Amino acid sequence: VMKLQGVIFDLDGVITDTAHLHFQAWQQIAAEIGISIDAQFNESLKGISRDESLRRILQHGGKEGDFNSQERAQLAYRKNLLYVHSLRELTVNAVLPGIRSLLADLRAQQISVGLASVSLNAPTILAALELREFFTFCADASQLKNSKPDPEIFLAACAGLGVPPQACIGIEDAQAGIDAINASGMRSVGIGAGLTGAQLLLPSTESLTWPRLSAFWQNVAENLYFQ
Amino acid sequence: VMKLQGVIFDLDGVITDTAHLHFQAWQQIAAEIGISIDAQFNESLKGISRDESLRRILQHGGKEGDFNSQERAQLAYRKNLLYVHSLRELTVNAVLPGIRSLLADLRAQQISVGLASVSLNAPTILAALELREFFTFCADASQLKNSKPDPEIFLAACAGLGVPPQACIGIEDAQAGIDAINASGMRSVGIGAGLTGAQLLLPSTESLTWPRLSAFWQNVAENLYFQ
Ligand SMILES: [Cl-]
Ligand SMILES: [Cl-]
Ligand SMILES: [Cl-]
Ligand SMILES: [Cl-]
Ligand SMILES: [Mg+2]
Ligand SMILES: [Mg+2]
Ligand SMILES: [Mg+2]
Ligand SMILES: [Mg+2]
Ligand SMILES: [Mg+2]
Repeated sequence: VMKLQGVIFDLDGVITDTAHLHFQAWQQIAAEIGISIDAQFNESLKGISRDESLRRILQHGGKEGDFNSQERAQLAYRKNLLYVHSLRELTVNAVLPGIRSLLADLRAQQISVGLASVSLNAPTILAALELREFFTFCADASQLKNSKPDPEIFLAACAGLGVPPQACIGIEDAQAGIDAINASGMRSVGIGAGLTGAQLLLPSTESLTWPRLSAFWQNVAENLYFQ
Repeated sequence: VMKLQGVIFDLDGVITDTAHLHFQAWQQIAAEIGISIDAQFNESLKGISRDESLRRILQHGGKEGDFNSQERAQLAYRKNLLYVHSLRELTVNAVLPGIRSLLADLRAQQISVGLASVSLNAPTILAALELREFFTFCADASQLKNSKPDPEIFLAACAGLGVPPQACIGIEDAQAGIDAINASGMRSVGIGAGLTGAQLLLPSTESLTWPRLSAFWQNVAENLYFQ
């Protein structure tokens, strides 16, 4: 059996959820220019670029004509600033169920732990969650050329851990993330119903335990022709 | 470097294209009940169940009321019969470019070749294309419980070849197929722009050569920690 050398984690939707904080920042910037948006409006911002998100908010309040590209840039700066402050305010209680105990178990088993997050705010987030001590290496999102589903960020995490991708498990909650893990050569674990292409599919982070990951590893890593 | 033990092929969209033949069979059965459909109508049959495909044809001609479920079953039987006859009429020229030369090369290299097709007509098809002699094992689609993206059909092909999935390359043209290959533990090769999650993505079957597959294998199978 090939030895498991690393377990590499996506951040959003696996370690913690940042979606509500993104919306709350947009809602605050909107309110500061006299526009009311709600969680129902936030569906219109789901999977949308930063510039188009702001434009949709402006359209919603009939205010596209009141801001040029430079002034919109200033609104976007403030929105991001408020968002990052909210990340620094996260507590240990924002970690998803099962995650802290799994990280503790991996470290007790001397398994190296990687982070493959595309967020430039990842270190700020892990610090707030009080989880930095569990990670061996975190990929640098500021150096990323292609986001998921390109395997780059996962390949970067593996290289940082100093091991080949096939000696690692990757954990994701999104299809583009599963696709990126698969394309990199890593063994894929998905969190959430509906994901396809995962070698191990779990319904939530609570199902994510060391004994389960270890059993999964022993199953997929075995090769009669290496006995 | 782990030894490459098998290359496993999807049938439709990789070895040959059956889409036009499916449409031509539907068009003939439609004509036999006085209904004219064209290739433009065939978009409405794309990714549709057999029963709903027939119902849409009947609706198109205003004839839903003229056939009960048993009579529709008789129309479906004839459509399938015409379709299967057309498969038996396929010639060597229906094989996609690059495929026959690749199969010849794999066999010269003593690499076992598998088929992972969900079609019950696969053996009829390979016989017509004069390709049976290149295949070591073909998975039995009549025993299949879950179709792609479930990895079952690829796992069945690997088991039939007597080797673990990770010692095999799988080749697919569809996203559900790539997902199935990935979930099985096999190394994935995709044919067609737009596919995600493939370890090697090629634009067409013409790009699919032994030297390329071999270079791909040597790259992904290497592990410093096995030297
Ligand atoms: Cl992330
Ligand atoms: Cl998703
Ligand atoms: Cl097929
Ligand atoms: Cl597809
Ligand atoms: Mg995520
Ligand atoms: Mg704090
Ligand atoms: Mg296909
Ligand atoms: Mg013939
Ligand atoms: Mg894989």
